[PDB]
Amino acid sequence: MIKQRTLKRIVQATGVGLHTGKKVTLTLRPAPANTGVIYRRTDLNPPVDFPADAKSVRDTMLCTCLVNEHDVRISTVEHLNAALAGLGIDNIVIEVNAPEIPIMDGSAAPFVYLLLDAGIDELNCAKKFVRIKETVRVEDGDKWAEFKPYNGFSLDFTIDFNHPAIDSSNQRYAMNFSADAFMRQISRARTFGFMRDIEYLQSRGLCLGGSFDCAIVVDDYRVLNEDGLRFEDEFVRHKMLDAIGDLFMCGHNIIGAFTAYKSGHALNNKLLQAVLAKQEAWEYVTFQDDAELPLAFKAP
Ligand SMILES: C[C@@H](O)[C@H](NC(=O)c1ccc(C#CC#Cc2ccc(N)cc2)cc1)C(=O)NO
Ligand SMILES: [Zn+2]
Repeated sequence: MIKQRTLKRIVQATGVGLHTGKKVTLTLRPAPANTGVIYRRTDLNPPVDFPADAKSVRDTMLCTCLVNEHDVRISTVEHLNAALAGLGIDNIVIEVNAPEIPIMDGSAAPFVYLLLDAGIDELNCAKKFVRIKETVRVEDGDKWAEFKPYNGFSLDFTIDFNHPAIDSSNQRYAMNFSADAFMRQISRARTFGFMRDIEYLQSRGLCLGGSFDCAIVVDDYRVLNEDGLRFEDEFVRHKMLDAIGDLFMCGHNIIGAFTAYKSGHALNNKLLQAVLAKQEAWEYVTFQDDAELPLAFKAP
């Protein structure tokens, strides 16, 4: 039987929050079967839980956030969420003593190492996958995202960049998901932003944790970071990282074919909710036989 996974041990790390510019302490904790992914703010007292749920997502100006019944938020969850998906973590409690997850280097890679530190513990309970049964498509102008039936997990992402620093040769990325493929091809791709916009935000007391150490920054013409890009197509790779984090907001790995054009957080979430809302368009599947498990979802 393919089993659910959690952490072996409690681990913690520290890093600046993109919004506040303050030091945030991140604590990752093991959790029992079926409890899922729970984000928790411990700056608030009493602390507040935010179960990762498609319906609870909001696409904020910076990154994304989860909200509770009272519109209290926890922000910047998507990069860590992508790492959870990558390593197949099903149940976990994620605590921060702040309103946001630390931005780290702008990618998911630092969370990969943190999760490795915590170890993977298999629980005696079947891991549930969301298998796509019908083609489901959502749109927003010329933008669209869709899921199609497919025995595995593929992502086909096209971005509609018009910036001098992004060549047409790097407008699209497509991959067969797997823990190894996520870790090596995707996890190190950093988020990015436009310097003038960031300047404005900081002039308004926002995005205070922003720095060259946590993002690719371009002006009108070029990448400003001294060392340049980690990949020639780092921008689109990060947008796929973001797609993986968005889709994992349901707390389950998906068996299907993901394809999107000019998609973002809002549209990715719109697709996720559209699929889950349509009873006929999907079903939970488990694998009592480990052999039946598709290639993409094998352990690292
Ligand atoms: C790409 C988007 O989808 C989205 N990214 C963000 O919204 C985002 C917003 C701002 C920054 C930044 C910065 C900075 C700085 C800086 C550099 C140098 C100096 N001297 C001073 C400040 C980075 C990402 C995302 O990835 N969601 O998952
Ligand atoms: Zn991102």
